[PDB]
Amino acid sequence: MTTQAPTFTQPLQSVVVLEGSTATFEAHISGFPVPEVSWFRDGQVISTSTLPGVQISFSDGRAKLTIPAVTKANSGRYSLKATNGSGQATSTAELLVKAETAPPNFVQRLQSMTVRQGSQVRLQVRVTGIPTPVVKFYRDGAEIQSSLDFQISQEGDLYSLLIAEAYPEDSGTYSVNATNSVGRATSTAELLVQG
Repeated sequence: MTTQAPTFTQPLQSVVVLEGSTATFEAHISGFPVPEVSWFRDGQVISTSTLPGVQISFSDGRAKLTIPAVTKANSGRYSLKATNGSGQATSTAELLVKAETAPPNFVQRLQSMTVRQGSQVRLQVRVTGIPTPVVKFYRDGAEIQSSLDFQISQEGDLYSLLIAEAYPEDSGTYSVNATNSVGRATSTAELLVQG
């Protein structure tokens, strides 16, 4: 129960949290008298006003800072100052907020099919990915340009290559390629038109 400068028995930890999830900075501080605790983020003092919804507690030498819904703006370098009459102790980490992403995933893949001549062929895929993938069609390896009766259309995550009337020359290997900043996915199918 004698005077002792503040010290960090448990310092802060640099954390990578996904946006939308909760984040928590905690630290165990010892020093008599019980030090005063202040939180900081990039030079600005942290309170309920600076960062809304934040929760700060100090119980039994355990200081904790909790952000319920972390956003991209909540990132930066966080510091923790402990102060009494005998000295000052400061621990610092930083919060890294990565936006939620997802590699391209073919919910519905291309299906190889054999049809008669003059029939209507519909090649269809449902692609998911964050950020929204760049979906490109390919015929025998070459990129397909949206022709008139060889049309490529999109509705949300659904992509369709509609052939009005299929002919034997339309036979080949059709493939769709979806790429974004986190991955690449491909689907491939063979089409055969008989006459």
